[PDB]
Amino acid sequence: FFIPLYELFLTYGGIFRLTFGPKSFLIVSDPSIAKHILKDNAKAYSKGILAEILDFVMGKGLIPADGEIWRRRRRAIVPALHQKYVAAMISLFGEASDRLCQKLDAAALKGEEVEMESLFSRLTLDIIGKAVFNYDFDSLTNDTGVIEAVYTVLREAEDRSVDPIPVWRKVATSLKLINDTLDDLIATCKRMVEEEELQFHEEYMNERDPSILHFLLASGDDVSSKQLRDDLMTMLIAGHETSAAVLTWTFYLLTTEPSVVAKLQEEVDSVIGDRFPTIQDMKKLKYTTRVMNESLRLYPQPPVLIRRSIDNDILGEYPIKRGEDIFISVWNLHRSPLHWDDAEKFNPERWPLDGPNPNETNQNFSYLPFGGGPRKCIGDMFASFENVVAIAMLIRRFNFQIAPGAPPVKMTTGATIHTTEGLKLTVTKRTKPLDIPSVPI
Ligand code: HEM
Ligand SMILES: CC1=C(/C=C/C(C)=C/C=C/C(C)=C/C=O)C(C)(C)CCC1
Repeated sequence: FFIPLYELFLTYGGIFRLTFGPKSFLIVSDPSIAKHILKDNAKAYSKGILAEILDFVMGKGLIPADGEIWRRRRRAIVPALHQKYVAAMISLFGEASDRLCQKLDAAALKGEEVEMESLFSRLTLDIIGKAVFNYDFDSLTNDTGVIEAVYTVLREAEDRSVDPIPVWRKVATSLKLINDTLDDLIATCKRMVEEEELQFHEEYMNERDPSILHFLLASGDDVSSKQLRDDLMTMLIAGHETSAAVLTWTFYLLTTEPSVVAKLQEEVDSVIGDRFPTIQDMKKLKYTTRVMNESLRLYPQPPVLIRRSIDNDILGEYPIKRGEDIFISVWNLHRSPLHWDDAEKFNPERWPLDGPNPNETNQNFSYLPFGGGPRKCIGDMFASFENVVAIAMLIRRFNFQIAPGAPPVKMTTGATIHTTEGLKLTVTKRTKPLDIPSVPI
């Protein structure tokens, strides 16, 4: 959908009306206009179509919500992602990534090729399930009805994402299994909170169940079980398929630039060796961060942000009324030749390696990996570190190349940019099994 919008943005500019019959979208590719919609005048907008897409699974979760219900739930959930909790989650990122490395090691020894997209999906599902509501999917190793239920739901969400866009049964069961499973976790976590002796503060975290579900229950907001299930469900959907795509496209991009891989291997060998990364390593893995930054620029998740005007406004210098469906093309902002040198080149050092990490503010909204304004992603640090940990640990241990005769790598976008047929790679060990673990300082 958004691929033709790139050339149309080159011809017709930062804001234009895509009409298809009697319906139309406003297509925004101007960083100034994006900043006006996302941050300066955000009160004039709702999530619009986005809610119609995600409502069946996310209910009253943060992403599709607006108004006071959004404001109250945002204020309750954001404290759960404090620095100590993010620091603890980094251990989880290292454990789960290590379980993936073990699979790649097994395949490497047998000369087997690996389809990385499906594995990255299993890895990021295993991470998000433990981090949010203390569930161990173990989708890296096994398949369960719970796991199959999640993917059924994700397939339906992708269908609802493509449905309102012009081109030029088992769901209800999967929802019931996920919701009942959440109920059991909520129940189990309630007993644990009733029995503990911990005092609640701004950095509250039970070291045995550091999940977001546990923080919320120990805070005592006392909302409905549906509202809590939907908040957890929303974060489960948000934190999963986004990073799965980020890792997939990162490693694809690494196949296209062997000089970046040498630079990345050099950093990871020197900074972490065989270690599980820690919070202190997140600042030290500069080039790894830039590689993630540049991957999210080349392949944003999602490529498009969705709003609907609920009041009069001026976009660029065109007046609009309420009721306009707006699609901010993050893809166009990220690749705009106006605002990027060699915009199609994979170049992690396009931001100075020792300068500030890029965000929507210092890039003046030409770069929105996590959005902007009041609706900005609350998991931006969570996911930023999750992906740095995965990249570093994988690159330390293996060399990846496009597999011979692998299917082509094409984009199939619903809510995230998936590939058409996977990312088939040959994986080769960089360290020998009989080598003593290398711990650098
Ligand atoms: C690479 C990974 C991720 C990317 C690229 C990403 C991207 C985004 C973006 C662009 C938005 C803004 C959407 C909009 O303005 O309509 C958003 C919102 C949100 N994200 Fe993330 N996300 C990621 C991971 C996560 C994780 C790990 C969590 C865990 C809690 C999470 C939870 C949320 C929530 C709850 C919102 C809604 C916030 C609100 O509306 O107040 N996301 N995400
Ligand atoms: C907001 C949001 C999400 C959903 C995005 C959707 C639903 C995108 C649909 C885009 C379309 C219609 C693209 C057409 O080309 C995620 C990924 C669940 C989590 C992160 C933020």
